[PDB]
Amino acid sequence: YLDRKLLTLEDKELGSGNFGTVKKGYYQMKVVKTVAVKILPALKDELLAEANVMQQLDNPYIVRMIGICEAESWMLVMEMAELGPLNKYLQQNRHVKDKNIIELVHQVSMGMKYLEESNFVHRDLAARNVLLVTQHYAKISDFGLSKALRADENYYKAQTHGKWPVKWYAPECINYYKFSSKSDVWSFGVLMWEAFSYGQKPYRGMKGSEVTAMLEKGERMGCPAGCPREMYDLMNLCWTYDVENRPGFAAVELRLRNYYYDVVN
Repeated sequence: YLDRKLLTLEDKELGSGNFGTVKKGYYQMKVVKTVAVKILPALKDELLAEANVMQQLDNPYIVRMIGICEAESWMLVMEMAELGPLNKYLQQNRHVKDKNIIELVHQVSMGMKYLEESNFVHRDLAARNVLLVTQHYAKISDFGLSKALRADENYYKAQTHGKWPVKWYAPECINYYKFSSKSDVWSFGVLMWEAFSYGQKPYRGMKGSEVTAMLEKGERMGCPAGCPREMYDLMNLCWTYDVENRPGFAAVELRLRNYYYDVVN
């Protein structure tokens, strides 16, 4: 738990949604640290579960949680990623080099490799949820739909089909409500497309049911302009319909590791 007196909140609103709003601030530590504060019974239980997941995670490519504070509203204090979301940054900076995209995409795969090792499912892996510390440093955020996998289960089964980002979801998520690390691999493939399309929305002008109908026909999104063939090959590899033949984050990270080092050297 954190002290409200040490936490200094600013009027500058970073984000806004159904939960409430995300505002910029700075918490007084043992040197002051710039923070992004998520400001809010259903929403309160969600924020507490989101905090418990973030507390269990320790990786340089995962957004770090400072702690929780209860005052004017329930607050989730997390580290500030100055450059903001990946999709919005690329939308405002179309001149970003292809090598720089591979670098940031590989950083997400390293962070996702950790989540696979820690046996955690993200369930909301999109370009909007990838935050930039700098132009060459990316971190994974929004653990609101994230779940800690059971010791005996390799997947998370959801009872109800609530507010879900359909366009980033694997076929087993839509059809059987099953969420594994390989389901996040499919989401990573969509994330890759968004990154190489410079923050463009996937399956534009299409409805959730139309996306499902497209994927059943074996149809996948086209290669973005300027995106290398090897990176688009990995996208389709992530977009394998059957969960069994779809690669894990260890294989996806390695393919990205070897290709990024091939571009630089």
